[PDB]
Amino acid sequence: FEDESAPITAEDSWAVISAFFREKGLVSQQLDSFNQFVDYT
Repeated sequence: FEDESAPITAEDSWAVISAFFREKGLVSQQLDSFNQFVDYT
């Protein structure tokens, strides 16, 4: 039924928001900064 090219609605915004937190987390900035520091600086 899906066209695989139809424009997304406001409901798909939450689907887009998901898999972003699943990848980064709420404390992603601190962990990324510390890892980069330890690895390079």
